[PDB]
Amino acid sequence: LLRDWKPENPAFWENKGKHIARRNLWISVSCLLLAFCVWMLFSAVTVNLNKIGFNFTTDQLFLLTALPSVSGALLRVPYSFMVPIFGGRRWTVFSTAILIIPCVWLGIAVQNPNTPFGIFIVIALLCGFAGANFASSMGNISFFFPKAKQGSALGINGGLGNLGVSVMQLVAPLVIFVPVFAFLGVNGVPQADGSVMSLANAAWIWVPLLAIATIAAWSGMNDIALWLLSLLYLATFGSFIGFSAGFAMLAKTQFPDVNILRLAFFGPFIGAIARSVGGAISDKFGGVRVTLINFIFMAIFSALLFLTLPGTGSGNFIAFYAVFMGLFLTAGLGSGSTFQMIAVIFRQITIYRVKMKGQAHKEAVTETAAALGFISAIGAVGGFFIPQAFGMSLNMTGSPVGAMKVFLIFYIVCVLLTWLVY
Repeated sequence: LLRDWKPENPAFWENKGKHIARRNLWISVSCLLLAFCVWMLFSAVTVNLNKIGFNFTTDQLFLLTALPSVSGALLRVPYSFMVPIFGGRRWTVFSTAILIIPCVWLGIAVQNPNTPFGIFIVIALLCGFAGANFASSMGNISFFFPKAKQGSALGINGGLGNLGVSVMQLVAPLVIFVPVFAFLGVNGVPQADGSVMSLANAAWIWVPLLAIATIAAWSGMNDIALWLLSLLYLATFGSFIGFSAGFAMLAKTQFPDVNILRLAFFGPFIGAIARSVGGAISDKFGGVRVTLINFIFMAIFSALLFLTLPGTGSGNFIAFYAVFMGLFLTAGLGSGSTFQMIAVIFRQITIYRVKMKGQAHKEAVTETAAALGFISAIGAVGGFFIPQAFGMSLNMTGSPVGAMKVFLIFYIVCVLLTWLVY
């Protein structure tokens, strides 16, 4: 617990602040990366479910992937209010450790083929908790920095939490296939290639990780003492997770033959780098300028992607996966850009309007870190919208399309709306 935090006296900073902040940064991402790992597990799990006992409709499966964001976006609200009640140390542990329960429970469900969908829904929701682990970690790493590095720092906390989805999607398809846990009696299905798929392994390698990090949060982590702008973030980040979630599912329903999980990780891994340097690009080379050029690419790829499917064009996958990388890159920058915009928009407002109308560089740095609540809570509604779109289309129709089209009109409408405030 800290008492005398003066981030802003260059000396306090140079000879101290820039040692503790840089430490607490390095723990916050851990407790985040991992949290995103957990949040988006029904990415790869939902795919491989049926290659075991399970036979869930491909509408149920999308839903599974789509369900975390429901509990996640609701929770993203209260989670802002948490650090300020319990602080950076204490909270970052609870909200991290609380995460083992669904993880363990899912390795368990998945090991039991006669286990009904309802249970997965409970689990899916319990995974959405890990999604709210960003309203906090965002509104916490702020008070560790000047307003000078409040930008860069929020960005490195930002774009490495989202590195988490990608890091699991590369890892968790792979550990299914090594008997890491069978010393616990974890069961598996012997595969065609003649190697056991043990799917609990995608849900259990997180456990120890989680624990180590929630123990690191228990050490080196310490404490301290216009609803439209959100609609854009939704557009530019809901696409990141929305496509992170209900994508690999989608590359199954379109190219059932490709071994997707071997390649789906790259999408977010692209889009995570893309969220990041997409604030520095936004500063030292534009800002509002970007978001449009950007949106008018999403729009592009959004439309384009109609071409790469089994029927319309030749069913080309190495086209489908080409384009989705576009869709990540883009959906990536903007989330970092319409986040940074939102931030100084909000810095200005409450620095200016509140202190020039009427300590404002106090009721604003600690207020920006708040208004990040509503924005990201809303901004996570995309990855419910998305996979659930896809699922539903494929249900009542038989294809994407009626999903791909609402997304298309989305970008357009957006590419359009930003012009009106240009």
